[PDB]
Amino acid sequence: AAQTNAPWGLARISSTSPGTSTYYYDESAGQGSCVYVIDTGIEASHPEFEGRAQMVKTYYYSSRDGNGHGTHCAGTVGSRTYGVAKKTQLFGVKVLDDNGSGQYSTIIAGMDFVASDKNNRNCPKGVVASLSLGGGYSSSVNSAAARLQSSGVMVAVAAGNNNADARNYSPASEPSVCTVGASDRYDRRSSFSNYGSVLDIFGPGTDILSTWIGGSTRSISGTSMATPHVAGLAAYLMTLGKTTAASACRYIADTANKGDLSNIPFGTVNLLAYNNYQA
Repeated sequence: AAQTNAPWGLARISSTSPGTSTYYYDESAGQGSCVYVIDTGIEASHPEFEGRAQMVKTYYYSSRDGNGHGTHCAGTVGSRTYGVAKKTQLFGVKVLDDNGSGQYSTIIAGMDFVASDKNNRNCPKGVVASLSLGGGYSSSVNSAAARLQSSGVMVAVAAGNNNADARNYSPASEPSVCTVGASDRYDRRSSFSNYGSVLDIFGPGTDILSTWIGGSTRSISGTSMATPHVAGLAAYLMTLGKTTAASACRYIADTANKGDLSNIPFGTVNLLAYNNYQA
């Protein structure tokens, strides 16, 4: 399948080269997979989600996304126009308030929630969790992400936006999950992207167009935007039977575009998420 005039990041993940604008992907499109977006919520009524999004948990007075960040990330996973996996099921878990903040204890509870809640959902092709969030190093936060991964969920986490080594941030620094840095449309490391040995992969993160609240769209930047590209890619590949939740991060690294990014520090992987789709 071909989507013309796609967001540059979608085009990038199905291309051997930067500078194109058509997204190519197998029409299965993540059907039968599930992606949890652990964030500020999802505006599930947005036409771009086509009924495939729902809120399953909140820790606040509402499950509404009063911020936009979670809706934007969910749109990159699975919206019809802005999403990687355009037929996945999206599940929202609101661990962040409408200012985008959340206590680590709430974030931990949300991760343990997903590990259990997937047993209440139909996801025959597999389960992914996207965590476009983080803070300072916490062994408890990392352990929660490790448990979620161990339970059979492909966990993708943002590396962080500090232009620093991700070893000092959580859940970015948990080794067993998929830690995602950000790149721009010219295949440069995004100026804000964290780096380091713990990164597994880069995805598009500068000037990413996606859904926003109020039934709108906008373009924003962050490792928060790169992470859902990888989460959606995992769901897409799992639907295709190419990999499993336990091995999808490694498979994405194995099949990535290699050596194409600039300003990657010595010791950080030079790997850009790629679906290897041959139309």
